[PDB]
Amino acid sequence: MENSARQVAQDTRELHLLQHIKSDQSYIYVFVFLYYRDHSVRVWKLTNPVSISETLDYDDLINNVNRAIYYREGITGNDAGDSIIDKAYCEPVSFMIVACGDVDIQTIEVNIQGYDEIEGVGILDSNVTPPYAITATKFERKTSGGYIFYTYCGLFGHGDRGHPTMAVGVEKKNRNAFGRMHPMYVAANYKRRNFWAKKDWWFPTEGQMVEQFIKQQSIPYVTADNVMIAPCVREIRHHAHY
Amino acid sequence: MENSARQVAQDTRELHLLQHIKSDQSYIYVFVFLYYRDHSVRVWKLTNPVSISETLDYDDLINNVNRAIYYREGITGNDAGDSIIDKAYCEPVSFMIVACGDVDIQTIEVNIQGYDEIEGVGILDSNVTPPYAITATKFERKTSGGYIFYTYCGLFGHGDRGHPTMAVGVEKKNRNAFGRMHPMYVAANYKRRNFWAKKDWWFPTEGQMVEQFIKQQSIPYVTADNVMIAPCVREIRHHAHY
Amino acid sequence: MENSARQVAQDTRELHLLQHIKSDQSYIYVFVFLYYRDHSVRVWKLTNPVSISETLDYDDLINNVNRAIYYREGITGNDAGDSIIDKAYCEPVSFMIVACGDVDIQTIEVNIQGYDEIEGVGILDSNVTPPYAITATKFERKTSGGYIFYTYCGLFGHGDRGHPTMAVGVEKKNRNAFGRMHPMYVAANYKRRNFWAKKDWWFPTEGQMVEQFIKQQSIPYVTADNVMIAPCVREIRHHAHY
Ligand SMILES: Nc1nc2c(ncn2[C@@H]2O[C@H](COP(=O)(O)OP(=O)(O)OP(=O)(O)O)[C@@H](O)[C@H]2O)c(=O)[nH]1
Ligand SMILES: Nc1nc2c(ncn2[C@@H]2O[C@H](COP(=O)(O)OP(=O)(O)OP(=O)(O)O)[C@@H](O)[C@H]2O)c(=O)[nH]1
Ligand SMILES: Nc1nc2c(ncn2[C@@H]2O[C@H](COP(=O)(O)OP(=O)(O)OP(=O)(O)O)[C@@H](O)[C@H]2O)c(=O)[nH]1
Ligand SMILES: [Mg+2]
Ligand SMILES: [Mg+2]
Ligand SMILES: [Mg+2]
Repeated sequence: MENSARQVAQDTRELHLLQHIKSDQSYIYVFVFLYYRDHSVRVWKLTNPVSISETLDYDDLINNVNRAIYYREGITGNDAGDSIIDKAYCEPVSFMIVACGDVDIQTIEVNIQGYDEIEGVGILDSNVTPPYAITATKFERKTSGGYIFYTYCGLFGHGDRGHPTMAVGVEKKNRNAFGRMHPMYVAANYKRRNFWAKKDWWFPTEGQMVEQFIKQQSIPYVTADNVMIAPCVREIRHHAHY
Repeated sequence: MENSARQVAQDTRELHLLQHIKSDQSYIYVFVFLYYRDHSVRVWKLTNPVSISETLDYDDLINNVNRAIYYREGITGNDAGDSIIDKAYCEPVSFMIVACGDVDIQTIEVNIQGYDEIEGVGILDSNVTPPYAITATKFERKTSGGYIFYTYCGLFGHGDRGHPTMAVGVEKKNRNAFGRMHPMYVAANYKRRNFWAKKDWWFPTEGQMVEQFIKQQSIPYVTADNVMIAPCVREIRHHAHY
Repeated sequence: MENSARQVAQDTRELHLLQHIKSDQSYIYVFVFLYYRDHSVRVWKLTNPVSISETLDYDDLINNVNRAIYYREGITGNDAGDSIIDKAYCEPVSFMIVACGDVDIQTIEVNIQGYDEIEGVGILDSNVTPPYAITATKFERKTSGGYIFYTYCGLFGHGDRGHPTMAVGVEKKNRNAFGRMHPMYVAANYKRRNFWAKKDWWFPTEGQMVEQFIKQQSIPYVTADNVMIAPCVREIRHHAHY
């Protein structure tokens, strides 16, 4: 039965799943999970065939389901507000970044700023890559069978980054030399620079999100109690691997 | 009178119009027309000098003139809704894609998904190019004098794609070898990657749209009864063409 | 005291500030200031490490603090409106473009259109670069110590461009030959194509904006009475300069 052609059809499916990751036919993904004091979750899908590059502005990071200038002016300039509310309830408590598919985690950047998006003391001194944006080594490398994904979690806090904005970018891993934006390829990937624009959802709790979305879309994930929710494809190979 | 310099000035204008298509000085366009049960039309202009790449999210495809989480959760995960409305009235009935200007129709992709934008059974198995996205050969090639344009129509239906999202991309035709993203050109076109961002309008009926917009902007179009509405520039040439 | 190591630390800071402009580690910026009849200002930050490319649509250019189809249809097609309001109060009176950081002003384009974004008489005749979009030579070159920035101001008026849309793009100055989108570099900058998406603020008056934002973020600026508000870093060099 182990060598029945039907089983080998199953084998083909699972070899396909693992090889699809490295293939040019798959997407790379960054999912940004935002956790609010009300226990709800706002989720952003960032995705592209080869290169993810997105800004999540303040209005993208606050809770838009359990929900202005008087407050906004106070997070625009120092002491410039006219609001009796010091900190908006709907600003996120924590985040998790999940990088999955064929991401080269070494190319990831997660650059979290305050409301004005301006790093440092003034615009002409801003650095394109502040040290805290070089987050690659701080991701945790998770494995589920032959699948590999990466997580990075943290708190936004009660300071400037409690009114957050985020720039996120990552490249598809290239294990060989022909660049996915080499001149013979660039136009085909440039045509897909917006496949797909950032996409969001909201869920009342993490547990309900896991049942209705994480599991249904087979998105790799780690819960608050540190449980891996991810598909698992066991490795198939006819010969030893180094 | 046929060889009066004034007539030759007219000739210059019309030769200009036909040659402008192939020139680097023109835009390529994809117009997405969305037809609602109320007979109104929402229209998206997608445009770029060399490379169109856009996502039309669910909120871009529904009728925003004749117009949430309780319903949205039901199209996010299976059986996860809390809405007495099964299908929103404002979801589009049908679409037409019009590709015009110097498009290379062979490079077009029209990738229509459900609300979650995720092709296939799970994110790690999604294909960047599902077979139904390779729509080039299904477009109808329309001619109006020397002008050429392409149309593709269809129904969204009452299933997952009745809650649609769309990725659309196409390149400008290059009849020669110097790529419009060759290293000596790439930076100049990269600087125009967002000339222009997707732009929308709404019209109460197709007939009123044709008078007030299709004709006024000289946009090639085909009505519901299959009538071509397009400018016509008759071909001018001093010698036979193969 | 002039050669105390503490002073030389100050010298290092200021040499850093001037050299940071030309370094790959800085951003380029275009700020678009929009001035309304109510004396308020809406401000857009456009920014990127190497290449700015943005559309400011009509809803981005009108006053969204001191604030539809019946009017919108009238600026979509000629005489197609159903509004008793001829011109919306919230459309901007004037603009100023501030290009700063290491911009190559020779690559700037400021293309202002009417509501439909369509240059010329019809879409197939639109030019990607209308003459008025080649604004480089019309900018005023401002200096503040070793800093250089560029301003361009004007009125929107009471015609088509009184219902404005804008495409803006500019490249980082490259004083040498290795292109920032050369094949060996392109993927790293493509990954940052959306660092950062366009970002806006609003201020009740120019004077309050200058105190709470222009000065706080050290953004180069020129007020309505023609006063330069900009940081100043005096040039430091140990030898004569040509
Ligand atoms: N990384 C970093 N964060 C800073 C800095 N200065 C202030 N912060 C803010 O510090 C916050 C988190 O720091 P914590 O020390 O845990 O304080 P908190 O829980 O936010 O509450 P506060 O004491 O009010 O800051 C974030 O919201 C940041 O915006 C800084 O220099 N570097
Ligand atoms: N192309 C494609 N469409 C599918 C598939 N499964 C379901 N659909 C949906 O089928 C719908 C159109 O199919 P039809 O057979 O004409 O049915 P309908 O008019 O939408 O009404 P239903 O019978 O409820 O599906 C679209 O909304 C699709 O989302 C599939 O496997 N392939
Ligand atoms: N550059 C340019 N602007 C034009 C043209 N035709 C109309 N305009 C409009 O003219 C307006 C500014 O021109 P002005 O002569 O100062 O007139 P105005 O103050 O806007 O008031 P009007 O007399 O109603 O136009 C802008 O809003 C433009 O949209 C044109 O051919 N070229
Ligand atoms: Mg803090
Ligand atoms: Mg169906
Ligand atoms: Mg005018």
